[PDB]
Amino acid sequence: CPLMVKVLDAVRGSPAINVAVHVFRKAADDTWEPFASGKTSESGELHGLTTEEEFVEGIYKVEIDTKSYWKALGISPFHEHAEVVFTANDSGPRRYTIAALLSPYSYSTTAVVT
Amino acid sequence: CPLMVKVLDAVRGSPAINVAVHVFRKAADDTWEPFASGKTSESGELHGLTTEEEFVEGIYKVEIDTKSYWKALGISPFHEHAEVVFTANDSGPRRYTIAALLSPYSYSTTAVVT
Amino acid sequence: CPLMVKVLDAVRGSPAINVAVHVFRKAADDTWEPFASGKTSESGELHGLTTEEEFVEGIYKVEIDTKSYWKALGISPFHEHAEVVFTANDSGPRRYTIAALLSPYSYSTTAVVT
Amino acid sequence: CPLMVKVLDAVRGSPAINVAVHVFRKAADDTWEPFASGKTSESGELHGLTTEEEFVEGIYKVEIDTKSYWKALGISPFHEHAEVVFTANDSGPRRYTIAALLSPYSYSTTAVVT
Ligand SMILES: O=C(O)c1ccccc1Nc1cccc(C(F)(F)F)c1
Ligand SMILES: O=C(O)c1ccccc1Nc1cccc(C(F)(F)F)c1
Repeated sequence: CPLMVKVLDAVRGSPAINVAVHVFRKAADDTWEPFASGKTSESGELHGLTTEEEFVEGIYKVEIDTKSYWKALGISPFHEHAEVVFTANDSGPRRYTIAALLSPYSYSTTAVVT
Repeated sequence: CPLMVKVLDAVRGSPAINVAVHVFRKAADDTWEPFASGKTSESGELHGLTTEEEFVEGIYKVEIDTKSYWKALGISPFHEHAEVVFTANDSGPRRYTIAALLSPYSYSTTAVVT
Repeated sequence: CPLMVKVLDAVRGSPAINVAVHVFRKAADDTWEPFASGKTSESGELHGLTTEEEFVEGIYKVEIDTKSYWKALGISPFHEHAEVVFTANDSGPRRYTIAALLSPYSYSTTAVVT
Repeated sequence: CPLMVKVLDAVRGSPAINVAVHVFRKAADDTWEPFASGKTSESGELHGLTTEEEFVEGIYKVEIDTKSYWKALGISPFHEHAEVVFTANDSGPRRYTIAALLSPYSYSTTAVVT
């Protein structure tokens, strides 16, 4: 899997478990087409969203449903969700780890590309 | 002004000057309508995007053109841009400061609501 | 004032008010000598820690009492406190803003130097 | 190993490899006694610093030599190093992952405790 998402909880000091993640790919008409989706595991990870065959060059949007996550904790979050938009494989296939660190009013995101 | 954006550069240790910021508001048909735009000042700040009369409850998207910013520095960035999506004034008018700290492969964003 | 500290709360989406901040300077014998201290205001800011006459080149440590801050909110924090260690004015006097964004198990810190 | 350190590079979008890490434990006389040290691997990770037998309750300081790391990249960093100070095993043995995300003028740190 060339696309992995990892999500952490900065309030509890633990992985953000069962966070919904939706991935979209920009279509020719500049629309976001659904690409893959999943929920993070107990380790706050989501693997197996794609295959390198299917993961072609393009602009992808990784949307993390942070709102639902905090609501389930009884916390009222600021953001509707966290989005990470990036061009991928523009120079051939690469492995992308998109990480997010969550707090009710803040998130940090980083990408490790190899 | 009930909405202010501040953008900092984590690589140079300075405000991110002249970063284009586009603000949209979700329309009834679930589309993003253009709302306000501008460029950050020499202090990395963007004020006067709205008025509290015009700033009604709704879901707003603040889009920060980070890609152009790094390209201008000769650095190749990961993200197409940074987006902050949030519901505003759902409980009456508030002052929102949306801050972003930028790095080529990472960004952190926080909201200070008062 | 050539040294300012700003502290924000990522859980409440507000400035971190009344956070104790202690600044030290490395002495010849490699010990931390007390330099300045204070508490953040209602805006999460702490100014007037020094004067540019007194603020000479050296290694300074800004210590932020985050533990007390979270305890006062009834939250159990991970860190004893946050420390920022940096060499200052090594190239003549500059204005330093040290900012920190706090969460129970995490903190981000940036410097804006001008 | 109950203590793991992971360090990432926000400028290159990769793990921060070969970063020196020194861990200290607060002694009875309130002095920092050397506890363990190592360098991060190609994956930006440092494991095997201790054993759960040796990792007793106490206040520990994890110091990350960020300055040397950036200097080797020809970048001049703001911080001397990044320090993470925390009380550990105060409620019995736990596994601690201390993560840091680095930029020349900024770092973020989080702890995942299990
Ligand atoms: O901790 C992981 O295992 C991790 C994995 C991939 C990328 C980043 C990772 N950690 C981390 C540590 C601090 C801050 C952030 C960020 F906010 F950028 F997502 C991520
Ligand atoms: O530094 C400011 O003046 C600031 C203003 C409003 C909100 C946050 C601010 N500072 C700050 C300091 C560290 C990290 C971040 C964040 F990444 F969240 F944007 C923001």
